[PDB]
Order: sequence, then C-alpha cells, then structure tokens
Amino acid sequence: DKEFQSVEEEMQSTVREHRDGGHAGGIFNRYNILKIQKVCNKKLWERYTHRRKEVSEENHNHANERMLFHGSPFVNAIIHKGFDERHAYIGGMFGAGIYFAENSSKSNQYVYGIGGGTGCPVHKDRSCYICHRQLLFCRVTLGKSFLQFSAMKMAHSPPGHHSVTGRPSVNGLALAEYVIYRGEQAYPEYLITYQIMRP
Ligand SMILES: Cc1nc2c(O)cccc2c(=O)[nH]1
Ligand SMILES: [Zn+2]
Repeated sequence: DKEFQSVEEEMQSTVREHRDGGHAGGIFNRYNILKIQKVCNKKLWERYTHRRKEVSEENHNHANERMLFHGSPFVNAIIHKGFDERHAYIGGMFGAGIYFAENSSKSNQYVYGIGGGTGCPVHKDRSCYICHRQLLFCRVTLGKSFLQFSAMKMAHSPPGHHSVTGRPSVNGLALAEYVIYRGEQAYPEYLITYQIMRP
C-alpha cells in the first residue's frame, strides 16, 4: 500500500539527533516498522470532524489540519476512548494540553513515559532494540495556532486561538511541538508498531 508507505516515509524522514544523546528515546538513526494499522473508530471520527468544522468556521474556513506524531504508554486507551484533556498536566511546557510532534523521534521519547520512563517493561531499557514500540500518527486540527517560543503554562488555548505552536529557539525548544487543549481536536488515525534500530 502507498498509504502505509507514506506513513513509513514520514516516520523515517523526520528522525533527528536529540540533545540528550538518546537518553529518553534511545540511540538510533532509523526504525524497523513492523505494522501500520488504520484506526477506524467512528465515534472518535464524528467527534473530530464536528470540532474540525467548528474550528474551520472560526479560522477563515481553514481547519489548519496537520498529520502529527504522538507518543504515550496509553496509546491503546487513546484508540478506544480518544484523547482526553482531563488527564493533561498543568506543569507542562505549554500547560494542560495534549502534545504532538512533527518529528517521530521526539514522540518516541514519550512511548515509555516522560523522559523515556524506566524504558521497556521486560528489559527496563530506554534504548531497547528488542521490545516492540507503539506510536500514533494523528490528524490534528490546529486552527488559529498561537506561536510561542518560551514556557507558557496555559489551562486552555489563548483567547481567540485553537492551539499553541511551540517554535524552536536558541535557549528554548530544539524541535517544534503542537499543543491542543480539547481531546476532540485530534484523531488517532494510524497505530504504528515498530522498533528502534541499532546504528
Ligand atoms: C506525552 C507526549 N509529550 C510530547 C511532548 O511534550 C512534546 C512532543 C511530543 C510529545 C508526545 O508525542 N507525547
Ligand atoms: Zn525491551
């Protein structure tokens, strides 16, 4: 399939050399994609498209839809129940929102928890090349996105906006990140099962 080839391409081409030297996500340059499953949750799709239309009508008929990565130990809970802002932490860089990356390697750092947690459950390795990892390639409605460089502890989107775009800066972020404050503003379209590969 050319659809799954595009997802595989997006996943491999957006890998970057991280500042922590592979402490959180692991030491790799490439992945071994094992499976790409299309998520068909009609209840989550109706929630997404209805909010997408709302945002579109509030942003000059433009949803500002982007395909972004999301890493989390609760990926299986998200494909069934959806994204939930009620579980979001106020302590986050851009506050109590749901965070997404345009770089697959950035989202990979969150697959086993914040900062890679303790790593894989069986070997307790953040750089495990054996254990199968799971990422989400989500359809995210950004709408009128608020451009921010430094920390901004938000509870909701800034007034008149629908999301926060974290842009890279010298003292701040190394890579971009996108924050929504409503669970229905994202749809977990693809479930990617993969492994990080030894360089
Ligand atoms: C839990 C989580 N956090 C992220 C982040 O803070 C920034 C960018 C991406 C992510 C992500 O994919 N998952
Ligand atoms: Zn392992």
